[PDB]
Amino acid sequence: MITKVTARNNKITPVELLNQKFGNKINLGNFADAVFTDAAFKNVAGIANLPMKAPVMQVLMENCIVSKYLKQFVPDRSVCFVEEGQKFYIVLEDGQKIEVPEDVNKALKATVSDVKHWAGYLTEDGEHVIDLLKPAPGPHFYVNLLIGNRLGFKRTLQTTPKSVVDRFGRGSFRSHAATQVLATRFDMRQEENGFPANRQFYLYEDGKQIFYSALIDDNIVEATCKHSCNRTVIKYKTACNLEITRTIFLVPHKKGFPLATELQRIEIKNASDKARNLSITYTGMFGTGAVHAIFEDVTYTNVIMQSAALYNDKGEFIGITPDYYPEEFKQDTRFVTMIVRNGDEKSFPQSFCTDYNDFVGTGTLEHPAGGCNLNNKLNRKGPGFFALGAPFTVEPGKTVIIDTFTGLSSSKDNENYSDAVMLRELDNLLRYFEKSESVEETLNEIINFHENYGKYFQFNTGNKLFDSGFNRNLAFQVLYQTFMSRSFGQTQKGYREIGFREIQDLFASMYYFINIGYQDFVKELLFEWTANVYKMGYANHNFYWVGKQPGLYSDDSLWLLQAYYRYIIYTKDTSVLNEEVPVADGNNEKRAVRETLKAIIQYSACISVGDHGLPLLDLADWNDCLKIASNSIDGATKEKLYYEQLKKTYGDRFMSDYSESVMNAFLLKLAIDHLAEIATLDNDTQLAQQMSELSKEVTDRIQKHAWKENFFARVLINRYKDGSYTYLGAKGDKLSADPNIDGVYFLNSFAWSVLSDVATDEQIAIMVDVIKKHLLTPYGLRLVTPADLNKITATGHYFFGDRENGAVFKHASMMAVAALIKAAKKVKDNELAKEMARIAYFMIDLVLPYKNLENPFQVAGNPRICTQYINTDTGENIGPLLSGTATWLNLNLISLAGIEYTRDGISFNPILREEETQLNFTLKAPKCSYKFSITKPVGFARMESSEYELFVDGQKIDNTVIPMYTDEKEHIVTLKFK
Amino acid sequence: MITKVTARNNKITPVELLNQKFGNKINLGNFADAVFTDAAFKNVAGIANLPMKAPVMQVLMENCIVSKYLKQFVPDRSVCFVEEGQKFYIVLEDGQKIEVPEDVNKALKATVSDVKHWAGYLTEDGEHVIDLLKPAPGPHFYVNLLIGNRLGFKRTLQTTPKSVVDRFGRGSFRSHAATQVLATRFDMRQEENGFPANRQFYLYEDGKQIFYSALIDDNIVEATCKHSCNRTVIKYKTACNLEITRTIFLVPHKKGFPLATELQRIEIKNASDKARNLSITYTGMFGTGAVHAIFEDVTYTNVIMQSAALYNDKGEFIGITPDYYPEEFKQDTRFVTMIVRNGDEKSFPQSFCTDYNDFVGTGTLEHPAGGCNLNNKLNRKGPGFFALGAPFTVEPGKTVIIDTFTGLSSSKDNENYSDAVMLRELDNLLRYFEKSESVEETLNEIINFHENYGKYFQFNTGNKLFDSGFNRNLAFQVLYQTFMSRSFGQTQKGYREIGFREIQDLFASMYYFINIGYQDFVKELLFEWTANVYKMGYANHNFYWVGKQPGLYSDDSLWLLQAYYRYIIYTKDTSVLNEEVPVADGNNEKRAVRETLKAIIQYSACISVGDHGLPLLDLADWNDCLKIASNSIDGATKEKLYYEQLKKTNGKYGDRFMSDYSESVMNAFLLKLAIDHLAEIATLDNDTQLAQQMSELSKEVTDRIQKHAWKENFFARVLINRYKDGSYTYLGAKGDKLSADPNIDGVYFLNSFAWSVLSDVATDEQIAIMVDVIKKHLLTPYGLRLVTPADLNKIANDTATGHYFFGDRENGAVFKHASMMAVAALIKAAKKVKDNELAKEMARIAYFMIDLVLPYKNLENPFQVAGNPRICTQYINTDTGENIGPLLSGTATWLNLNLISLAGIEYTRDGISFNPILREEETQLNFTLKAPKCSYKFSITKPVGFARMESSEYELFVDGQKIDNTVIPMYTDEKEHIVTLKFK
Ligand SMILES: [Cl-]
Ligand SMILES: [Cl-]
Ligand SMILES: [Cl-]
Ligand SMILES: [Cl-]
Ligand SMILES: [Cl-]
Ligand SMILES: [Cl-]
Repeated sequence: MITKVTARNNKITPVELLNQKFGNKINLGNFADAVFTDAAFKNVAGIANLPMKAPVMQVLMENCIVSKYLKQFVPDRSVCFVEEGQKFYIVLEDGQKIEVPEDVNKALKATVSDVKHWAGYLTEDGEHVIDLLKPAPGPHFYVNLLIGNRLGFKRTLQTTPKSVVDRFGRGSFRSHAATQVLATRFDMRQEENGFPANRQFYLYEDGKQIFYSALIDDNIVEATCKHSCNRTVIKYKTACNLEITRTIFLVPHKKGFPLATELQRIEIKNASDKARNLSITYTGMFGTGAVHAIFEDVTYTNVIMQSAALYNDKGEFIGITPDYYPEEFKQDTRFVTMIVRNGDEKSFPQSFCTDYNDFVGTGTLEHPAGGCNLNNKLNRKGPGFFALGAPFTVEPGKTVIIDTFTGLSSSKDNENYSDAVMLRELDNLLRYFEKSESVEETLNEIINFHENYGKYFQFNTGNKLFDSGFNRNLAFQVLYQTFMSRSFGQTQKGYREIGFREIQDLFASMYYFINIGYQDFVKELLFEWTANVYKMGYANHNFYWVGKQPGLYSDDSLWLLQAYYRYIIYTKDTSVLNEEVPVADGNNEKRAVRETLKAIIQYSACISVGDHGLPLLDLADWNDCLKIASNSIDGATKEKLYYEQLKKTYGDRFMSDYSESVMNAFLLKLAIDHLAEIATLDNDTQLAQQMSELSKEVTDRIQKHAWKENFFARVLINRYKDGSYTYLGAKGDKLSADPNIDGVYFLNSFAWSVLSDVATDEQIAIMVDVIKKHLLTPYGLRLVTPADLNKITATGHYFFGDRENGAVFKHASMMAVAALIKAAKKVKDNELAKEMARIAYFMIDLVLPYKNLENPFQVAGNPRICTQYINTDTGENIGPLLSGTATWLNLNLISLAGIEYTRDGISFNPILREEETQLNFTLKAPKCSYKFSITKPVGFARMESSEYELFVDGQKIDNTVIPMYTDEKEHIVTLKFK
Repeated sequence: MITKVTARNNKITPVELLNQKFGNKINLGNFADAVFTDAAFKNVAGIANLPMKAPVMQVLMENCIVSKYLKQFVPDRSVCFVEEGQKFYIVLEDGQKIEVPEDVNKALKATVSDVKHWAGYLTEDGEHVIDLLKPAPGPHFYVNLLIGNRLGFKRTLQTTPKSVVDRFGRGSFRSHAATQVLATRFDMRQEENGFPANRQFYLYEDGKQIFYSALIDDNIVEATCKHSCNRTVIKYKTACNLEITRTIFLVPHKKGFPLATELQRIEIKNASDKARNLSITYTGMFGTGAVHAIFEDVTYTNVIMQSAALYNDKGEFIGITPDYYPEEFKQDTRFVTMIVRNGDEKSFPQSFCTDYNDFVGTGTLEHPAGGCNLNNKLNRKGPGFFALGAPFTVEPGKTVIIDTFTGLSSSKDNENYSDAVMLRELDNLLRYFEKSESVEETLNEIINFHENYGKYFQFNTGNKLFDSGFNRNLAFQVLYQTFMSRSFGQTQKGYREIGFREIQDLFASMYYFINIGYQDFVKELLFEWTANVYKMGYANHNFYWVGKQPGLYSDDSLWLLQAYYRYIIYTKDTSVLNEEVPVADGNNEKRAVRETLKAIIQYSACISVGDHGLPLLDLADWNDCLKIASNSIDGATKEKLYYEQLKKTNGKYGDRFMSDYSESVMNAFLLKLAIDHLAEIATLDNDTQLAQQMSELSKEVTDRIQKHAWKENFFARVLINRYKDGSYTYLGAKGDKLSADPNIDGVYFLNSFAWSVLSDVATDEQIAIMVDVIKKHLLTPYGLRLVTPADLNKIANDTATGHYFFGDRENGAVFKHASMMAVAALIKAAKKVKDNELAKEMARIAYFMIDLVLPYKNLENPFQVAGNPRICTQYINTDTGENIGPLLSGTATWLNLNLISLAGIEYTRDGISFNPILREEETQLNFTLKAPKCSYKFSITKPVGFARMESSEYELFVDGQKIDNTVIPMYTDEKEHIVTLKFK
């Protein structure tokens, strides 16, 4: 009787209906916008010929003049606005073209003025300038990510502060782990990361509110946000002629500082001919220490704390701290302080509120009723809401500066901890920043540290958006992910530990740290990860202060050999192999890095193998949503069963019918090759020979049992005596959920068969054909083809296009691009190479953040930060902002530029775009420098198949391995393809 | 170097500083208010002579005129406003008394106008009338609780809908368990139970916003909320002369209805001389099915759903449902519909929005930029925000009615479930409510069901606030807690299962249900609880669809005998004992109720006992924050160890389970009572052998307690057996050596006293002694606290620290539930003890404690005491006197029992044992009492002073026959019986 129509099942869209109605009467262009005028969807109001997709109608319908005019026609008639000439006209299905009245025309003209830049634009330095009134392409588009700096201090990974900042400065701020300084919000909308008050302030004049930092009213004439590397600057101009600048950054750690401090500087310039007496109220919400109790017992979170006030030596109020009763929430101590700088004079706040209800009173957060006159009452309960007040006079043409310091001290950086330690550290912070210029100097330390950091690799091309995008923005993101893994962002808000696997981030950032003198830090990290390997060779799946989930996932330890291979090959520092690092098993057991690397290979090569001598899948490997195994087991559980098996009968096979992971075999084969080269370089001929032979034995196992006519299988299945299911991931697996596709195909089977150097040239060609047929979509390379794994009872969680139901997972797509690039350099068939390169560049174009500003309202994403996946139904780039995408994009762009590090130096083999005639970049090495220049005619060119000349400091060279020089001089490398 | 000053400090308060400065210069009256004018606390601005405590200064400082005036004096100098005549003056420390300017005087006069009623007031019917501008005494004060009605349908406990509504209609709404219909919010503030948009709407005129249901602006002239039993009515009058009425209630279940529906009716009357063309936009946020993912993965919650639109037979849009991909979130289906009634004609909404960002756009939720012209775009993603729009014209003097229906259908009430079932059920709902008067009729069904429900017991005294407070409000709360246990309220928002123990609620509500013909329902509940007892006699600690945590807590099964004793004694229905109910062990095993009650007693009396033959404490008993035991065990774990012990011993089932585990004295009292109960039941069932057996076992247990648990001062709480040392022997009396207060020898638990008397173990000499101890150490100016300070770290495995500041919860609060159990004991003793002076004193303490718990009294001094004037709260902070939530606790249940006990009603085998204990100042008490097959009118008169039947001269008559013993039979002649008691 009643009918249901879903958003996806709805037939025509508004724009398609507009075309059906007006397509043969006016030129609609190729972009238009429209909305249905009624709940039944029979008519549309639209606007024609836009320069790109944009929600123009929704911005128009905010205008009162325009909605009144349309009301004469809508909802009972369809309509389209057209600028046919330079006046606007309204057009009806009945042919009429009516000139709209002058005020409607003024408003339409103004609305459609700057549509090309509604999502903002990028400066030449890669910074995102955003208008605060314009709509958002999506919830991650207008977001920036900040990070502190604890390099050279205790426990860098675990103690580096981090925050998220949107275009109005909203969001939140953390110290160690998921410790909240400013309150995170866990609610319905992705846009709401923080409690709304966080970082916001009000200005008053004569008892009247005239400004709120997060409300654009008629008093605001200009309002812009600029997101840069590790700071955000938000600028306003009011009609009363004030110029307000908010600058937000995290303080780099110094001796004696709190573990975490966020600095917001507020500059207020009076651009008028008269002095003005104003007051500022600065607001925010401290995070609770009892995060779980937010869901389970909110009253608890409130009663366990009370507000407290801070006073200096002269009895002057300076700030607020939330005081906790339970000892478990007393190991961190939060604070907020404000300094008002009026020329010479510095002063502190004169009033405060610590109760949200008294502050808002009868009004709202945008217009609080108790916001000017603060009651100075310390709240006996939480939550830790604060409001700090101060009056001040700004003389004509002059500026007053308000510096706020918000932060946390912690036992994690201090022995014998109490709140006394916070008080000392806060004093150190405030003394260090007594001078006004002290803040500008630190901001410039930050800017310069990051500019310096990126100089490991600089592109210098005819495209400043790409250059700045890689040279600054991507460099920063790969730094960020080295410290933060996947643990914090706009929509990453829950507690996450560091994934053993996510040592991948170090694959890219390594070279950056080494080249600004932090080689010991990279060493530190290798060792921290190495301490999470058990004697038997498996790894803790996660660790933070301490490791957990021992050998839960089969792949983890294998990643470590790539990290070490990368470090040792680059620095030649073999001494790392003799280091005695704790084993994850505990006691006080230590083991030489060398013997650990041998144990990891032995676990996957000899012990935890299946019927075909390939590594066991266990619960799962890299692919987390591939859960099959009938009664998988831990590494600890396996260890105990392994030793009983040995009694009932070290290094022999653990017997079982468990499935085998082909991906792991590829990781293993690569790991072994890596160890061989390492041994050779370490002058250990026996280990090098042993591993070299083991590499051949594993290659033959894969080639014989995993190549399935079409593709490398993903999983080998051994538990059906039946022979009913034998493998998954190639033709004849009998597991497809698409009738048009025989078999299931995983992108990583291809990617790792090439990255491990197992696939022959004929097999690569074959797999590339399959990929073009079935994994390549108009939005890139999807992870897997549709599968029916129920045959070995879980249903899907996602509509088509999202995540595991057919998305382009950009991290996996970049691992596949790495394989394509590697193959394009080596395969004999130049035509195959050309095509693999085309695919690589096609996929890179879909991932480069800056390109999200071409068609931002369809593609969304974030123009400075890589996002996780592309919805294959809409093309939208979907968060989170932290993923393996940035790491592998970085590696890939450097690979395309031709840089690969080997034992004898740099193997130089660039693959440029067909249309490029020139590529230039600079490269730092620890004890030298390089300038590279590559020229070629239009068309596909590579060293394996084109004529070329290579010069190093003007001397023609036949050897394409360029040595790592140590003379501290800049070396000119020139490559001319004929 | 830097100094820290917490909110808890010994510094002078603002009011005390005001007194120090102005006390000898102006009359400050009895009450004043003040605030510090600066962050250093050196000066105050205040106002003198208020009729009660109130945040008058804070309300004044909202006024722009007044804060400007004060700025001439503050912050550098102190000040006090004083009214002299009809003019206001400002007074300085330097004596000057300055007349304030006329606009400041206008504003001060208006502010201080109605200060006595700033927290609202109660109608004679016990309804709370609240002004929407005035401040809140606390986060639970302005809150109402609503409930559906699934009586006579499947699984009543688990399927009854419930919602919470504050004075602006904010909050949320649930179906089964913690299934959200409208979205709950889990954030920093206790005031924020729901997503802000829930239940709110906007009115437009000529494309201009003129009204928002949750914003009081200059256009609003009056704005009032009325909270009644199971509905809330919110009224507004605008300056443009509209009268808006919002009525909110939950729909009682009917055949074919959705499992949960909330109805909000919006009436808009044009009180002007011209027609007006308006439109309404009705908003809200559907709850997600993926609650955990709100913390763990918010993007997930968004992508797993999309919006969908609903259309009737004529292709007319009627509403929105959120459509889910994953099967796990497709077993419930939510909807929202709106009907606009303009006289005879009904119409449906003409537009919608399902995207919060498009709706708010450039503005805010209070003033949305996209709120008038809705884009009609179905959102491909969540969250399930909705906005429904409709234009309408209201003629002069006429009213239009907008009915909204929000709800959920579920597989939990339907086999072979799909969203098609929702569509059918929604159609049944909309057909049933086609006629305008259909809504008023259902509201009246609700009003009348509750008025009828309360007629089990009606007080008719010279105090309407007390009468309505007990007769309607408390009746309702005890109903609510029978269905909801402790699972939902303003600040109870997480998932909670039903505690075996919380069958206590049925102790009070039982009689109410029976007396409106729902005796089977009470029977159903007894049986549902009985199915969670295992063969061996222990119980699942929690159950919802299914039971869990088998014999985790030692007390649970013991409560069941009180429920049955209460049912059987009242109805005489012994047939319940032959009923075959499933055992919690599963298979298809059933057992007779009779043998289960025997198994419970055997478990605690014979099997799970310690060295002194008293029941084991195990992990814990009633007191959850009493965790000690070195390596406690489950009942299932115990069972398995018990059967191997019997093998390695040649034992007989029923022998003792051997261990050094501690014993619970509270459980011994529960046991002793349980056994007495079983004896009386057997006697009534004509089972003379069981009755004799239990009577003897009651004596044997009484001697064990009396010999091993009485410790010169008090009954111990716990007996400790694991120290060969003899280093610690007991906890809960003098010489236990476990006090954390140097001034107190020993630790004293309120429940040791309470249950020693409720079980009838304590002698008269022991009661006198314990009452002395209680007056010394447990009685505070804010009532009876649960326990005295203890140092349990000496005997626990842990090294636990406290979580609470002094006064809150386990650090010294008055837990009102425990205080009401102690008052029950005081009342029982006051009736029986030989010493009349002791009785008099116990009765004073009882009434003193009841006065601190009666909700209506929270409106005397509301801004210190807070609470809620219609609903009992959980505890009183012993530092401030504030009544703190949640709104659901054992307090209401035991308050109900206690007030009925004081009125003199106790049910026994021979009928009603009538022994009233009136207040000293009362000269008269009247009430009516329903019984299943008769009725009673009671009248009691006495002179001023303490009076009781054990020690005063009196006459007692029944219709006109003198009674000499206290017993009034339960008549069955369907007539009203007049009972008169005259104390001389
Ligand atoms: Cl994969
Ligand atoms: Cl994110
Ligand atoms: Cl990822
Ligand atoms: Cl207790
Ligand atoms: Cl509550
Ligand atoms: Cl309780």
